[PDB]
Amino acid sequence: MRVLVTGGSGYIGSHTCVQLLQNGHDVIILDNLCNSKRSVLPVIERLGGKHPTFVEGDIRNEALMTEILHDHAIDTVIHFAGLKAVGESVQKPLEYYDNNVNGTLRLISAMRAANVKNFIFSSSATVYGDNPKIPYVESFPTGTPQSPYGKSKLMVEQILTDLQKAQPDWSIALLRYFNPVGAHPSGDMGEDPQGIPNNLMPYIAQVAVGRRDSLAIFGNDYPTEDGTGVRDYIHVMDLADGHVVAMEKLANKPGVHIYNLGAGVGNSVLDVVNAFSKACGKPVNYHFAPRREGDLPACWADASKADRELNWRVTRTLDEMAQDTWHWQSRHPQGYPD
Amino acid sequence: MRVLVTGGSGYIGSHTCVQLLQNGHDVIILDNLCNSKRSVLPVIERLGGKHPTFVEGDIRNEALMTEILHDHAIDTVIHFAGLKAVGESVQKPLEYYDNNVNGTLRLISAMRAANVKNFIFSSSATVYGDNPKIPYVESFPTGTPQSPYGKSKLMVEQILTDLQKAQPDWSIALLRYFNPVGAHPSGDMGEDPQGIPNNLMPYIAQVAVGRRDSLAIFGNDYPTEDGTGVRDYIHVMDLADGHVVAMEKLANKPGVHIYNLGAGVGNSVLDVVNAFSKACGKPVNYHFAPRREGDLPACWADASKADRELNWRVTRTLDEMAQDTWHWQSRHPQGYPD
Ligand SMILES: NC(=O)c1ccc[n+]([C@@H]2O[C@H](COP(=O)([O-])OP(=O)(O)OC[C@H]3O[C@@H](n4cnc5c(N)ncnc54)[C@H](O)[C@@H]3O)[C@@H](O)[C@H]2O)c1
Ligand SMILES: NC(=O)c1ccc[n+]([C@@H]2O[C@H](COP(=O)([O-])OP(=O)(O)OC[C@H]3O[C@@H](n4cnc5c(N)ncnc54)[C@H](O)[C@@H]3O)[C@@H](O)[C@H]2O)c1
Ligand SMILES: CC(=O)N[C@H]1[C@@H](OP(=O)(O)OP(=O)(O)OC[C@H]2O[C@@H](n3ccc(=O)[nH]c3=O)[C@H](O)[C@@H]2O)O[C@H](CO)[C@@H](O)[C@@H]1O
Ligand SMILES: CC(=O)N[C@H]1[C@@H](OP(=O)(O)OP(=O)(O)OC[C@H]2O[C@@H](n3ccc(=O)[nH]c3=O)[C@H](O)[C@@H]2O)O[C@H](CO)[C@@H](O)[C@@H]1O
Ligand code: NA
Ligand code: NA
Ligand code: NA
Ligand code: NA
Repeated sequence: MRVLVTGGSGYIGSHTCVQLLQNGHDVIILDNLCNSKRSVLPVIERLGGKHPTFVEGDIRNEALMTEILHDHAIDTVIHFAGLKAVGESVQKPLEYYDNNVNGTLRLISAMRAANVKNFIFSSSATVYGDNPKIPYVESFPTGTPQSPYGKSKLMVEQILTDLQKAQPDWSIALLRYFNPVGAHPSGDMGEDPQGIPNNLMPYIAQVAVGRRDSLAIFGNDYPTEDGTGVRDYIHVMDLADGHVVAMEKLANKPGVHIYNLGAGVGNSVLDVVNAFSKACGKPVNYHFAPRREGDLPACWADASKADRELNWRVTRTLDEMAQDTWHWQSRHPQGYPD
Repeated sequence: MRVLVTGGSGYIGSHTCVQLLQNGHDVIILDNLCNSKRSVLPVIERLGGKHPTFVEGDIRNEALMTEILHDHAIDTVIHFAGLKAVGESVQKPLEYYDNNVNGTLRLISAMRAANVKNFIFSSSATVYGDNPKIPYVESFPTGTPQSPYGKSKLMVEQILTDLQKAQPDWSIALLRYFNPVGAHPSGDMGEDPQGIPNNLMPYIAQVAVGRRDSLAIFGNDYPTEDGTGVRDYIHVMDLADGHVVAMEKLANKPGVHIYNLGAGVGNSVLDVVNAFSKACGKPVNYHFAPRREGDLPACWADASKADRELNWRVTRTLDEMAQDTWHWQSRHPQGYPD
C-alpha cells in the first residue's frame, strides 16, 4: 500500500516506518521536525531496506496535505504527528489543542478532499481517564483525561468517530497504549529526547548513563506487591508492529476499530529500575519521594481484543526493553547528529 | 468598554449588540455572513442608538482577528460566531468542529497575541449531556453531549478552562442556556431562519403564519403533567441582557465564571403551542407523532447562581416570547432584505 506516515521521523514513527518498508509498502513521511532531526532519515532507509519519501511540513497546512495525498496517490494514513508532553500541555494548552486537535482536523479535511478513506490514529490510553477498574478494556466507556494533552487525544477520537459515521465508507483505527520504550535492536535508532525526560524509562536511562544523579520514586506505600506504582510498558518494536498489522488488516474495512496495544500486564517502578540496572551493568541510583498527585497505584491495558481480531500480541520482554535502550545509548551517546 | 462581538449579525448577537450600544459601549461586529444578512446592520444601529463598526470576516482567520483586536483596541470579546444546527452537525461533523472548535481556538490565539484577556463565551446547556437530575446546576459535572454540535461546545469550554489556568489573569464566562426565542419588542429584529426550522418555536411560528401545514408533536405519553416534553425557553432579550451584565461585571475579574441563563422553569410542548395560538389569534395546527429518540420527558436549568452573583434574572414571559415573535413575523414577513 501507499502510506503517508505523519510524524514519521519521530520515535514511534521512525520504527514504524522501518517495518512498513520491510513489508514492502511505499512510504511517504511528513514531519515538521519540531521534535526530530533529518539525520534519522538515512537510518530509516537503511534499516528498512528501501527508500521512503520525505516531506518537511506541518499537518496544520491543509493545502500541502491535500497536494501530498494526491501526488503520492496515498491509500492510507498512519498519524503520529502531534505534541505529547503532559506537563508542558498544562503550561501551554493552546499549542496542544492546535497541533493535536486542529492538526488532525486539517489532516482529515485534506483526506476528504483527496478522496483518501483509510486512517490509523496513534491514540493514548489516557482516554480511559480515571477508571479504577483495571485492566482497561475497549468496552469500557472513556473518562475525562486530566491534562490538556489527554483531553486533546480524546477530542480527536470523538472527532474521527463522528466523521466515520457521516462517511461510512471510511476505515479508522484508534490505537490506544501507554508507555512505549525500547529501541530498534540495531541500537542505531531510539528515543532522543531533548531536555528533561518525563517518562520513567528515559529518565532511568539518563541517570544510568551518568547524565542525572538519581531517580526520584513517587511513593513507596501503594497497595502493590512492592509498594511502588504499577504501569504499562510496551516495546516500541511491538507497538510499531501493531500499527503495521492494523493498517494492513483494517484497510477498506469500514468502521471505527478500537484496540488497546500492550503486553496485558503491569510492572512496578522497582521492576523497571532493576531491569535497567541489569541491562546497564550497574545499580541505577534512586531515592524515594512522595506520591505524585492523581496517581493510581496500578494501571494497565487488557490486549485480548487485538490478539483475537488482529492475531497480534507482544513478543519483546521488559529486559529487552531495557537492553535495547541501553544498546542505543551506548552506540549513539549524543543521539542523532545535527 | 470596547467590545468585539463575533457573530454580531446573527440572532442572539444582533439583540445583544443593540443592548450594548444602549449601554454606551463601543461595539465592533465581526461576522462572516454565512447565516445572517448585512441588512440587519442598519437596524442594529438604529435600535441601539449608536453606530457599531462592522467587519465581514471569519473567526478562523487568526491574522485578521489579531489586526482587528489591535486596531480597535478591544477590551473584551463576546463570542457568538459558530454553527448551531444539531441535525446538520451529525451530517457534517467536520464543519462543526472547524467552525466551533478551531474557530474559537484561532480567535483566542489572536487575543493572546493582542494582549486581550476578557472573554464571554456563548455556550450551551447541551454540555450537561444526559443528566437525569433536573434542574441542571453549574455544580453538576458535565456529561457527554450526543451530537457533534454538543460535543464541540463542551470541547471549547474545556479548551477555555485550560487556557485560563495557564494564563491566570484572564476572565472567562461560560454562559449556558437552552432555547432562545422571541424578538426585539420593536418587531423589527427577530430570528430569520432559512429553510426548515429545527427549533420548536420557529417551526410553530411558520405553521401559524401559513408556511407549514402542521406541527408534529414528539410523544404524548411522557411522565409530565400533559404528557408532552417539558423544556427550557428564554426570551432573546433576557439572554442578550445576561450576556451584557456578565461582560460588564466580570471584566478583569480573573477566573472561569460559569452561569446558566434561563427562567428557572420548564414549559411543555402544548404550553408553547397554546401561547402561540394565543399570540397569533388562531389555533395552531398540530398532530402527535412518536417520541423522538433520546428525549428526556423534562429538562430545564436552575438560574439561581446568576440571580445571586450577577443580580440577573429573566423579566420576559412565555406569552411575550410568542407575541414578540408573531410581531416580527407580521412586520417582516420576508425577513431581512437581500
Ligand atoms: N501514553 C500515550 O498517550 C502515548 C505515549 C507516546 C506517544 N503517543 C502518541 O504517539 C504519537 C507519536 O509520538 P512519539 O512518541 O513518537 O513522539 P515524537 O515527538 O518523537 O514524534 C512526533 C513527531 O511529530 C512531529 N510533529 C509534531 N507536530 C507536528 C505537526 N504539527 N506537523 C508535523 N509534524 C509534527 C515531531 O517533529 C515528531 O517527529 C503522538 O501522537 C503521541 O501523542 C502516545
Ligand atoms: N442550546 C444551545 O446550545 C444554544 C441555542 C442557540 C444558540 N447557541 C449559541 O449561540 C451562538 C449564536 O447563535 P445564534 O442563535 O445567534 O445563531 P446565528 O446563526 O444567528 O448566529 C451566528 C452568527 O455567526 C456567524 N458565523 C458563523 N460561523 C462564523 C465564522 N466561522 N466566522 C464568523 N462568523 C461566523 C453567522 O453568519 C451568524 O451571523 C452560537 O455560538 C450558538 O451555538 C446555543
Ligand atoms: C510522564 C507522563 O506523561 N506521565 C503520564 C503517564 O503516566 P504513567 O504513570 O503511565 O507513566 P510515567 O512514565 O509518568 O510514570 C510511570 C510510573 O513511574 C513513576 N515515576 C515516574 C517518573 C519518575 O521520575 N518517577 C516515578 O516514580 C510514576 O509514579 C508511575 O508509577 O500517563 C498517564 C495517563 O494514563 C498520565 O496521568 C501521566 O501524567
Ligand atoms: C432542534 C434542536 O437543536 N434540538 C436540541 C435541543 O433539544 P430541546 O428539546 O431543548 O429543544 P427542541 O426545540 O428540539 O424541542 C423542544 C421540545 O419540543 C419537542 N418538539 C420539537 C420540535 C418539533 O417539531 N416537535 C416537537 O414535539 C421536543 O420533543 C421537545 O420536547 O437541545 C438538546 C440538548 O439539551 C438536544 O438534544 C436537541 O437535539
Ligand atoms: Na449521514
Ligand atoms: Na544530540
Ligand atoms: Na502555568
Ligand atoms: Na427572506
